[PDB]
Amino acid sequence: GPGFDFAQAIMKKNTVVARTEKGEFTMLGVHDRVAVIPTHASVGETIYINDVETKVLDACALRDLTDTNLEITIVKLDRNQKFRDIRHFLPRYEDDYNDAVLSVHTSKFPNMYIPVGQVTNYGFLNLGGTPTHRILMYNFPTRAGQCGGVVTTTGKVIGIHVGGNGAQGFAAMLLHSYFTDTQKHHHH
Amino acid sequence: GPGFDFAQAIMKKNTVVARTEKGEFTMLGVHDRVAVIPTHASVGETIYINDVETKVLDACALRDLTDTNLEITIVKLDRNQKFRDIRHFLPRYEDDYNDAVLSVHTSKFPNMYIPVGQVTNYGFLNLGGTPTHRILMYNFPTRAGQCGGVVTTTGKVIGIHVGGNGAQGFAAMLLHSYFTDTQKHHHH
Ligand SMILES: *[C@@H](CC(=O)OCC)[C@H](C[C@@H]1CCNC1=O)NC(=O)[C@H](Cc1ccccc1)NC(=O)OCc1ccccc1
Ligand SMILES: *[C@@H](CC(=O)OCC)[C@H](C[C@@H]1CCNC1=O)NC(=O)[C@H](Cc1ccccc1)NC(=O)OCc1ccccc1
Repeated sequence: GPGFDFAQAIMKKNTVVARTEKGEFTMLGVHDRVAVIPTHASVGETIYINDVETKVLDACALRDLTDTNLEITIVKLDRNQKFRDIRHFLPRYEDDYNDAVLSVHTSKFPNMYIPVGQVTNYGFLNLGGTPTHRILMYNFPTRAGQCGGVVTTTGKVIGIHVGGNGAQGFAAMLLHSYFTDTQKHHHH
Repeated sequence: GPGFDFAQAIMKKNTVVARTEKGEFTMLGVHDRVAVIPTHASVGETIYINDVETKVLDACALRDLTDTNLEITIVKLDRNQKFRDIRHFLPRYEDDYNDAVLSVHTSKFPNMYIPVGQVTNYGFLNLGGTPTHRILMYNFPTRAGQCGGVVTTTGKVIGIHVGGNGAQGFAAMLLHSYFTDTQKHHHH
């Protein structure tokens, strides 16, 4: 059955409530002070984390080599506590999955779990008017208030919720290589 | 940890979406064509069950011997399918419980699970102006849309959600003897 225990352990140690000009989002912390949030949350230079105003030291809105929105923004936060490192739970590659759970952590829903069933590598999505790539789809009627929600199976954190049409929900993929230590250049 | 599997098996086989003049409620089916719903759903002589209009053959608004609201209404429904008999999962007596789950099945939330933690035998509640008895309390900020939601621990179905003040949630108890086959008299 659905990996509720795994979902709950991720929610407990690795989510915070984030709030921007656009409202509240579930926020998954990945390692150190690095977390993710859907790009359309429109992150600025400060953000509320569990109602504490917090400096955004870095924010990268991911796009692929076709210059198309992936709907993931990676943020680095000025806070004291480090997130438990969960990069080993991120999938290496695109894939399809069985029996996933969607978990939400907002002020309205501090702890909620939704089995969304089978998750398919969907690809292209016109996301409320923005072309977007690398989308996962599940047949569940997801709602406003669930963006940022964490999509897991047992042992894998696979995406964060970003959209729905009333019948399906859509998550942006998380891939291991989004977060590898690496060597870089000028990005803003 | 929380008995998510048990909660899910109850939701799968024993809940329907019920809709009255007051809106949608999670509805737990108990045995045969007998189900429960919070009294303030204000059940009439027909009700929608999964959007199918359905005759209410009987509705009993439970009150205790002090003539006080228990907030449970037991209904008998004119439908073809029998509910799986779950009376053996109902507690015999009032009690306190650990690590409970609150499960909701409405159109907006067809399948949602919320760990509400410790559940205490609370007693008297002024429920939005109606004196009410035999209430369970959990420290979780429950919301509109969750009434009727099923409160379980592993192996026990213990109540249905009926109220909250923004910080706590309140469920009406379910006791085994509410549903025993019995011999009766004139009740309307
Ligand atoms: C999540 C964000 C939100 O509600 O707004 C501020 C918190 C929301 C979830 C979505 C709404 C209906 N059902 C759902 O599962 N996502 C969106 O509204 C999304 C735009 C957005 C905004 C902020 C952050 C991330 C994304 N737009 C959307 O879902 O449009 C509907 C759609 C989707 C796919 C195909 C066609 C139409
Ligand atoms: C559930 C019913 C509802 O939303 O209305 C139509 C579907 C709702 C849940 C409650 C609302 C805020 N947080 C919650 O967990 N219950 C009530 O609103 C309840 C009256 C009612 C109506 C229909 C069916 C059952 C019960 N009233 C209520 O909760 O009042 C607030 C309160 C509670 C306890 C002490 C003080 C004040």
